[PDB]
This record gives sequence, C-alpha cells and structure tokens, in this order.
Amino acid sequence: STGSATTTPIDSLDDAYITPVQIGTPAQTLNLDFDTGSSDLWVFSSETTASEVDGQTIYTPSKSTTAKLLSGATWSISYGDGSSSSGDVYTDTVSVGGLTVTGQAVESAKKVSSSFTEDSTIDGLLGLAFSTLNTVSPTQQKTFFDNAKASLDSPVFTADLGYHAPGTYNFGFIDTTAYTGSITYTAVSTKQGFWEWTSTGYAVGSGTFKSTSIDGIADTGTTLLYLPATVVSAYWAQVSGAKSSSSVGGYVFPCSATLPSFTFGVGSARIVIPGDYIDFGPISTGSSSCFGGIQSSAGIGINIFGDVALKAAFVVFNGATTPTLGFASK
Repeated sequence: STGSATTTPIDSLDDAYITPVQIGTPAQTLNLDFDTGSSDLWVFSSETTASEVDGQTIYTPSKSTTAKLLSGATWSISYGDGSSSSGDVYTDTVSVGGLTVTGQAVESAKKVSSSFTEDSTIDGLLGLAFSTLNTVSPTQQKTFFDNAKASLDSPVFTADLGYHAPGTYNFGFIDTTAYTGSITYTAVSTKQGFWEWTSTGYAVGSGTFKSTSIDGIADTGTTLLYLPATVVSAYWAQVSGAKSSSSVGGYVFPCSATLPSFTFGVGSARIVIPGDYIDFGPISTGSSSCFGGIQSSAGIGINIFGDVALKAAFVVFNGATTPTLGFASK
C-alpha cells in the first residue's frame, strides 16, 4: 500500500506545516504537524481542558465506533521549545492520504501548554521519529509509520516541503518526478531515537565549500536550521548589519538585506538553501529588524536540520532494517 497527503504551511513564514489526518469511524479530520523529531501522535480532544482549547478541531473518541480506551495508558511530552502536552490513550483507525492503520495509538490531550493553545491551526502532532522515543506508559506505542511499514510497498516515507507553498508527504513510494538529479543516501544513527546523520560540510553564498562533519537530526517539526556557532557566525558575517541579539534570542539582520544562500553537504552532493528561505521577517510587527532562519545550536545539545533546510530538498526517510536518509535537489 501507499499514501500521499498534501502538507500546507500554517502561516506566511512557513513556521510549521499541517497535513490532514482521518481519525476514527466515521472519519474525524484533524490537521496534524508531522514531526520527524518526535514519536507521539497526539490530538486536541473532547478531553482537553476547555480553557486550553482555542479554535482547534478536536477528536471526540466517544463519537468513533472504532475507538477503544487503552486502559491505564498515559503520555506526557516536552518539546525542545519548552512546550508540552499530556493525557490518556485510545486506539483507533488512522488514515493519511489513503493509507490506513488500524489500532493506532491516538494520544488524547487532557492538558496542552500555552504555545499549543495559541496556535489555532495545529490540531496535534503526528510523530515520525523512531518508536523508542514514544512517551506512552506503561506500554510504549508505535508510530503511524512503524505500524504501516510492513504493509507499505517500500518501507519509506518522503518529505517534500514547500517554500511559501504546499508540499507532500508520501508513504511507501518514492515519486521520481518530484526531484531533480539523483537522491544521495547517507547513514543514520538511531541511538538517540532520531533521524540522526552527518552532513559533510557547508558553504556560504558563492564561497568555497568547507569540508567538516556536522552531526544533526532531520526534523520536520522544527522551523529553523540550528548549527554549530562557528558555522552560524560564518554565515551571518556575510550579511551587513547582522548581529546576535540576546534580547531577541538569536541572529537578527536588517530587513533591507539580501541574504546569501547556504549550502550543506550530503556525502559528495550539495543542497542549496536559497537566501530568501532564511528570512523569517520582522522580529515584531513593523520592525525593520528581521529574524534569521539559521541559528546557533549551542545550548540545544544537538544540531537540527529543520524546515529551513529540509524544504530545500526532497527527503527520503528510509525505514529499512538499516535506516538511511536520502536527499535530492528539486
């Protein structure tokens, strides 16, 4: 089997992407943030504290004939941005773009942190990292991808995120019309539960390529590109007036600037992020100071190839017995 679903930016900055997901019988369609950096499928629901729901579409398990309470199971997650959610667990039928899993763990939120409440466009998360990170207790649950894998034509899913435009998540096949040239595959470590890989280096604008190993994660659930301070300093040094602002929380630059591209290595191949992808607009409404899309990972503890990087490529998440990642230009 296969599935194919369109994923759509939530706002004009591509802060995140939402993909429609059918849950239950009859279907309840929620717009979920597909997150290759976590492993929980959780939703706003009829059980969510009323004061913490603000415009989201909710899953109501009692209206689904195929919903079953996973007795005794609870979940609780905190993300790298400090947001969190927790609740209890149902199993139900879940379909993405025509691909159906029965008995999927659907984690029903009883509580969500303010960041989630404040984002009316995101009805939950669908985790696509390795199931070892799943937070359900006392019985850890499998991701949608893990549940689907055996049934898929090929044990893969692909992310094709758009710049200021819709894109596609495909399950079970590689769309050879969706990218240019060849896909370059690179090794993955699952030791931390992430799609963790090693970039072979970088270039800033038309500058020479620096060969250097950068370990990081392919994370569709993180907006920006977080890299070592040395790399990030070398990038922003090419932008007149750019500076790291502790008050703002990272690198800012004059909105009048033209940003250079940023290239990252995948094996011997190169992915080019156009300069415009690195512009996240005014720091506050009306400001002429703009927020940078490449930021330091120092104090995160890991480098993150977030949407800024991934949207520049067609990305294959290969969940074969030995997982790998593939990147192509597009």
